Amino acid sequence: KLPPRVPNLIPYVGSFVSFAKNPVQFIIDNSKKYGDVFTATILGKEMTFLNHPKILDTFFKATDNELSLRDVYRFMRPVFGTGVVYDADSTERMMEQVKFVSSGLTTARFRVFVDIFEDEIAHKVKELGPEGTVDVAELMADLIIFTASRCLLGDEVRQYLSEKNLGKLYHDIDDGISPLSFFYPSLPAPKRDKARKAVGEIFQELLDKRREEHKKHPERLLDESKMDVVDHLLTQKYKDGQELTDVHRIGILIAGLFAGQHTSSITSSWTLMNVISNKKVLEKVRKEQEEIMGSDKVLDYDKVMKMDYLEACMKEALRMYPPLIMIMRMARKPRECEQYIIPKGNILVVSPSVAGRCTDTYTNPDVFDPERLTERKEHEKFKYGAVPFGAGRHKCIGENFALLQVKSIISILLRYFDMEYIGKIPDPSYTSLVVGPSPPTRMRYKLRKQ
Ligand SMILES: CC[C@@H]([C@H](C)O)n1ncn(-c2ccc(N3CCN(c4ccc(OC[C@@H]5CO[C@@](Cn6cncn6)(c6ccc(F)cc6F)C5)cc4)CC3)cc2)c1=O
Ligand code: HEM
Ligand SMILES: [Ca+2]
Ligand SMILES: [Ca+2]
Repeated sequence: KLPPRVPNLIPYVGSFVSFAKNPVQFIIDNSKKYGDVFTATILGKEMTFLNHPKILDTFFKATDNELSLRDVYRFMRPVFGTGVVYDADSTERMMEQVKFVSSGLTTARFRVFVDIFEDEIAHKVKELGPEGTVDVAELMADLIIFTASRCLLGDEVRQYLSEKNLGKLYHDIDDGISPLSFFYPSLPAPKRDKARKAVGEIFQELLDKRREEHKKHPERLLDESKMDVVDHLLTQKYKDGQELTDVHRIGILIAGLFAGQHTSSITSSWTLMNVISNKKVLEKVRKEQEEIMGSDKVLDYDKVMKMDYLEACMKEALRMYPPLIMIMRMARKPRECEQYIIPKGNILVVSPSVAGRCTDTYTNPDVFDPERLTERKEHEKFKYGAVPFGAGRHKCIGENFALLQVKSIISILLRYFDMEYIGKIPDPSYTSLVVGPSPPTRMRYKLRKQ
């Protein structure tokens, strides 16, 4: 029959209050009370939490006409744009648009991306000086504004960042997104909308300029190392032959940038903080760096590909502090889950955060221990033991780019600086759509070469 329910505090509002304090502890506590599968009413939505790795196969492999992503993420429409990704006309159109972004994330582009990271960090160290203190979360966000933008859109974007305040516009859009919008997609957000329109105008101009650059220098279209997402959007069509609109191209780029920034800056923050705060982990990370770097003075792709221990450190931060804490779908048909049937219209929920603290999978889950993955392989105990990037048909298409960006940034920063974190590693703050550490996140730095 139906899964057990979390008793409602009030009708309609349901369990919103305990939920919004800490959605992760809400799921944990209620798992303990009600088991692997339970339902809560939350601001009018029937939400059915799936809380053990064991049962997740049917969730991750269902077709979009059974478990719809578009029904639950459509709320992002005022950020991304009408007709884009989860507001696309169909599952099919969404998948095609996602492929246009994946199409600028090639090996050839990754070799160039390393150079971009080196270049932006070198600019940034001029601000930072020989020593100081800096907020970790801000530093990473600031770096990734410039790196993600240039990686996805090309170098032509940088003059807008440097001269037309584009980075402030991003913040205006992105602080304009409340997680509450998931329940109330029509919440007014006029500052967000003003900024989104401004970025729209700038990106329209970037498209217009690229078009005539394609005329002046069509060889660009033949060089895989110089082809970016803007180039692919300007020269591709849907499979059925329908051309894209410039409004669709703008929205895809904004969606791509949004994806390319927040989850990465947050992950590089939690990763760096935990690395520099743990003497044994820092030793190993630096020993690995010194071996891979050898006599060379700058990074390249092949070097990053060898940073296995640093990668493990990132995965361990992803276990502990996954930035997307809830993966959702709407049930378009009733769904069997173990002994239960989950009603049509219910929203099924999987939490990477809950999974990462599951003590059936992880021993001492509150401890940052990259060796739990590299030596003890604790993630491998279940097919869905670790799902920070999703799984199945909708698994993150950005995973390798995020790995590259975060490993590269943390590698280059280490090369430049000794760094120590000030204070206790914070708790996550659940006030934002993409979850990051509670501010402030400060560290001291000092340059390693006079
Ligand atoms: C602050 C007021 C406060 C008051 C005081 O209570 N409050 N306090 C607490 N709560 C509260 C807390 C939690 C919630 N829930 C938490 C879960 N939320 C949620 C839903 C969907 C999300 O999906 C984002 C999609 C998936 O993938 C992305 C991202 N991405 C993928 N890779 C890289 N980036 C993506 C994909 C493709 C693209 F191309 C682009 C993209 F971006 C976008 C993320 C999060 C909603 C419900 C609700 C309310 C409050 O309301
Ligand atoms: C550490 C960084 C990141 C994490 C933790 C992350 C996590 C996720 C997760 C969980 C999903 C699955 C959402 C769902 O099934 O409901 C996802 C989907 C996606 N991510 Fe990421 N992501 C990261 C970086 C990126 C980057 C860099 C990009 C692009 C440049 C990107 C683009 C996407 C896209 C386009 C999807 C949609 C796939 C689909 O619906 O078919 N992500 N990511
Ligand atoms: Ca409650
Ligand atoms: Ca779960």
